[PDB]
Amino acid sequence: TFKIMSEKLKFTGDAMDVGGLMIKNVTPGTGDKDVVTKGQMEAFMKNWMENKL
Amino acid sequence: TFKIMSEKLKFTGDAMDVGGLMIKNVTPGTGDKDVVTKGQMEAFMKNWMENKLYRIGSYYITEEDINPGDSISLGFGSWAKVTGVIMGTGVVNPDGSVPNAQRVEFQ
Amino acid sequence: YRIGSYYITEEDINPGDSISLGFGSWAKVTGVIMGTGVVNPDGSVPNAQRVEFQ
Repeated sequence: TFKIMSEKLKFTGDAMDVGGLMIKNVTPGTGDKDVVTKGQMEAFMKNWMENKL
Repeated sequence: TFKIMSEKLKFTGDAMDVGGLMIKNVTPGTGDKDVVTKGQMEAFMKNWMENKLYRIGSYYITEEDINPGDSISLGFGSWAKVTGVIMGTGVVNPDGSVPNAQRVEFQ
Repeated sequence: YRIGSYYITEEDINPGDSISLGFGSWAKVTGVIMGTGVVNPDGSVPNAQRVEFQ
């Protein structure tokens, strides 16, 4: 962990990682691929295209 | 911090966070519940729930109900909406009386 | 077919800003019937197809 960040040497705006942070567990904050699934549930099941639409 | 940093032990993909990050105010990246509100307003205020729009549903619940989206004021609509047009503009109908249509006029 | 009371183009910044917006005349009729057929219910010959002018 320490050695890899040494070659970075540019972390000034906090993390600024070159990856995509492909891991997270829960919360409406950092968004995983479930945001798209969450969006279509809100759009179809309960907000826009409700039952009998 | 070192103990919890060693506790996760799964540092392989650079950062490898475990937390949920519940301290934010406004940023182009991580967003609080405000991002949910932004999506709904775009889809409701100007996207789907347009002013004077007609919505058809099998449930007898208003759009402001807890079960429905629960946003904006919902009003019942009577009759259908037809685009403005003049009957017999091209004289296509033979032996037909010329009909006159008034814009924004209901009759 | 999309119906809205706002005089804003579908591609405009105020509208959804996607797809091409075209004026639509009359109301959309479900494909299966065309309306007036027979005084006593017998049914006339309906029309079908999309974009077809008949």
